[PDB]
Amino acid sequence: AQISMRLYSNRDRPNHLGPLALERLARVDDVVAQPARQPEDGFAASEDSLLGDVEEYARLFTRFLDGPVAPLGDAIPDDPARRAENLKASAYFLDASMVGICRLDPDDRAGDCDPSHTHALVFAVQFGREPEAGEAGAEWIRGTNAARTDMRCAEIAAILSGYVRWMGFPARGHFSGDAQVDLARLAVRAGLARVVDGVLVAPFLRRGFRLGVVTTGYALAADRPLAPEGDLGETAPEVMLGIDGTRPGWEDAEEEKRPLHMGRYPMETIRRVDEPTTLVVRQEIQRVAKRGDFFKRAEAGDLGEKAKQEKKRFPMKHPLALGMQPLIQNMVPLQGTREKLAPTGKGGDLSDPGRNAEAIKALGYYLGADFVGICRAEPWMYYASDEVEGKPIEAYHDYAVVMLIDQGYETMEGASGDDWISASQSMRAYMRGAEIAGVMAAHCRRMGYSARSHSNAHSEVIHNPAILMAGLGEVSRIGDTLLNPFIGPRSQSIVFTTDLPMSVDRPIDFGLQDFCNQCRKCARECPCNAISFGDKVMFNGYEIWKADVEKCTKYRVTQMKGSACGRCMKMCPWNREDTVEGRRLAELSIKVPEARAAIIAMDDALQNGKRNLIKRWWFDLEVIDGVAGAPRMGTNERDLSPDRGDKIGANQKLAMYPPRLQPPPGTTLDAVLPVDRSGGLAEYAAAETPAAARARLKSSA
Ligand code: B12
Ligand code: SF4
Ligand code: SF4
Ligand code: NA
Repeated sequence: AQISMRLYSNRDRPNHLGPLALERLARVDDVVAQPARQPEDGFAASEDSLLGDVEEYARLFTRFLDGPVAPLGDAIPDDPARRAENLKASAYFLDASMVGICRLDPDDRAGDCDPSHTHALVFAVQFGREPEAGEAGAEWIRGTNAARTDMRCAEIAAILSGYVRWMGFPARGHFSGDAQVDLARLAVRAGLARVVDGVLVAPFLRRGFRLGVVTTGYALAADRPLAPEGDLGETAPEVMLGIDGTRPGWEDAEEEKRPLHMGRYPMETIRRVDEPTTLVVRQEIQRVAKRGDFFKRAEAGDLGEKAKQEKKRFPMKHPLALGMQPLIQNMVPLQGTREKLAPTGKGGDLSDPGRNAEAIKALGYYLGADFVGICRAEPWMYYASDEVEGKPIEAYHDYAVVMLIDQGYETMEGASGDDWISASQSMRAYMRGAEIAGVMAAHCRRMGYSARSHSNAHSEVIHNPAILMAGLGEVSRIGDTLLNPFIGPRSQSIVFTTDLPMSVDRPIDFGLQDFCNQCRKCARECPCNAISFGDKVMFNGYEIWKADVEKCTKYRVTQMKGSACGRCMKMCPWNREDTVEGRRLAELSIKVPEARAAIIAMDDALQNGKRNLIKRWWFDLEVIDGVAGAPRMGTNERDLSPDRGDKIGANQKLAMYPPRLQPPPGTTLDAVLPVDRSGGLAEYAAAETPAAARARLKSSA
């Protein structure tokens, strides 16, 4: 039994308070400043180590600590208290461990800092868990924590400073690698740390931490420093049990009992199988032109004029997403190599693939992944041709390292799924995963093993079969999304392929096929009816619930009451809170088939998927012509929808686009292939049932 979960829900807790119970700490109005440095590692990092890679990505993010400042619109809220809450929530959303605000005095902006800056958003990121000595990959990680954590701080400072700049206010990010103000001094004044023997000590962050700061003239309500002496209250019973929905005081200690390479969720308790729960006929799977990605189809005109127009901006309507974009786009040149590499003898003992897998897994979790799985990168997982030159893509690497980034339950529980924070929920997981995989792929290359990552911005593999084969999800009704037994459908994946030899994981079986046969919630709640209410079909050689990717693409690119859409992730019953009750309801789903229908039905009865306005922390801002304003057309504020009735699965008719109905390999964005919807509808009426496939396959056995 895993006992580290929260006993208490955070459903009434606003996001600006964060996962720690900082409001229950002893505070005073001021404290006398005193010299102090940030926590540093206990050991130095060898040439076997990560260090050079996390320093490169910190240097990349440094490029975006300052930037162009948008014109001021008329929709930025005035209240410094609301601004504070929104910015603090923004920082926690990007996984700041601890956040605070303080006023800048003249002494701070007397340096290179812009002198119009009056306020500082201070935030700390806790050191990562490191492998114990003798565990695989320890020497990859030992002594890199300050730079790994500094990278993360530089990332968050870059995004948050750009978010404020896109709202019309000059803002500059600061971290150890590039600061114009005294970080430690502001960490104390903002109430994140105290000083002990000249080193910062923060409550709750027992592992050490590193700092980032965003200074700005954007006026904010300030916080107060910690009581400089004596017990702050960190172990009070309310904090220890986390009654307000916060991190239990025992969770750190319980966590450290598991090996780092196993992750935080108990995937070891999920049944493994040699073949996936759904049928995969490799000899019948054709490789798809990357020009068949319907975003690429929309870009090239295949879906009409409006989809073409909006393809570039649809996920970048919101200033927060616009803060992430420079990082997303400029990480692409660093994704890695396709040519074979000579082993360089760095990295310690790489002769045990079982140990290499553990080290890559430990490496992922250390860098902030939520799941890691390894499978082998089969040639049919690669696109046939790229979309820009049309040239063939090679199956150049042997293995795929697949990592899931949780999109975030609490933010989505306040959102509609298709409102102004949707694309920011995708894009956050997109850049965070691209970061992590860029760093790991780079470290594989340092060890002389070709490695290349595959981002939202540039992938040469299709993630979904790798998510399946790595045992991170099952085929779900949502269609082009796989569902994980602990975080449901609430994930964005990042992959990097490599030649580094690693033991592969096996597919998982947690009963989801039988569960989805009894559930229609995501299908019922989709704004454009893109999800199938019917049975699974055969599609390009594998069994799948085929969603209508044409309808979904047009909705995500074109709908004007939000930025993109991910509502089908919010509505699934497996989208649950990380509480004892939530894990138990998942356990029951997995272990007790006779209870699945009751859980499916009570998820609607208890009105799960209804919006929680406590959690609506973001501003509704649409950028139009480079200026952030109120939304032109409004804001999706959807709640639970009703029953399409008993016969919908027989009457819904969707379009599918297997390779036959796609642009052929070699086609480029320079060509236009209007989507053949009538053929896609007829195609899907004609699809083989998975049952017939198994019969037909059996006769050639
Ligand atoms: C463009 C795109 C979309 C498009 C169109 C996809 C399409 N079919 O053309 C629309 C615009 C449809 C889309 C929608 C969403 N998608 Co999207 N999509 C992409 C993207 C970038 C490319 C798809 C592609 O490469 N070519 C299109 C061709 C290959 O499609 P296809 O032949 O029909 O095959 C699809 C499936 O059959 C599956 N697949 C392919 N081969 C095999 C083999 C087996 C055995 C199985 C089981 C599945 C499988 O993968 C393809 C996904 O489109 C990928 C990122 C990536 N590199 O995979 C994600 C991605 C697949 N989608 C993702 C997500 C999260 C979404 C959304 C929920 C929105 C969001 N919050 O981001 C919705 C969900 C829609 C749904 N009903 O499932 C995630 C899925 C992660 C997961 N948990 O499985 C991905 C992997 C991005 C990521 N990095 O996490 N997006
Ligand atoms: S299938 Fe597409 S349009 Fe429908 S809810 Fe999911 S993301 Fe939104
Ligand atoms: S909403 Fe229901 S049918 Fe859809 S993926 Fe989730 S469990 Fe499966
Ligand atoms: Na739910």
